[PDB]
Amino acid sequence: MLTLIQGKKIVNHLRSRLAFEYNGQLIKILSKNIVAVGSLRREEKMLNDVDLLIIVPEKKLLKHVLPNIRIKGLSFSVKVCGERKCVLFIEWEKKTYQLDLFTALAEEKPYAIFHFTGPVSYLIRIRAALKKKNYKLNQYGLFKNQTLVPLKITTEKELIKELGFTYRIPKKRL
Repeated sequence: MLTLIQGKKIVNHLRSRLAFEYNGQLIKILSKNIVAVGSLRREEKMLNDVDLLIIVPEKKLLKHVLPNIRIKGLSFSVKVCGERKCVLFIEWEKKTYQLDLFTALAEEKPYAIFHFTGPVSYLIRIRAALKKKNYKLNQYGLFKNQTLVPLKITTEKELIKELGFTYRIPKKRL
């Protein structure tokens, strides 16, 4: 549908035009909390849809960016995807595409980026892998016998060593 260039051009502008409506007020967001997922992180050439990751550093703003969040006067449709995911239908050049954005906590930063950069297949392969050790890896942390355990990392390469795994690339899969 869209090429690597397209998705890059839009997101580049879109991450500088993004904002959210808090308490009725308008609050712009900075690209610092906006990462382009999909062909951009998978190093592909032509995607089918564009994914986007937005991290929030507050235990408030994390859920207050959820009510109203969007661009300034554009053609989009805000719908709910799954349980916690969100999807928007934007229109460009008289065409309509699907935008899937994901908002998470700063503490989940390494967990989320890794999750969205690697192949789902590998992720489960890792899920069970951890269960075998009596561990459940979720986006909110690590569950040990129903006991949630927090993380002590914030880097993509720190998370892998903290987990005891090697960094993988979607390009090769698993």
